[PDB]
Amino acid sequence: VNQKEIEIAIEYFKNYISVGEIVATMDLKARGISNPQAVISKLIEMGIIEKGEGCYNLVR
Repeated sequence: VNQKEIEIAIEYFKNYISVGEIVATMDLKARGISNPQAVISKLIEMGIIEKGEGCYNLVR
């Protein structure tokens, strides 16, 4: 996973806070991330976000 893409995704979730999975995928693709699922999964590992039921939430 590319580090610039990680930073792009972190800034996205910092702004949106709680995002449905399909929206997040489309929005990250628009921001130039060809494989958002890999970047999302990395952010979950890092503890930046966590998954609900089809939603991603920024950890406070």
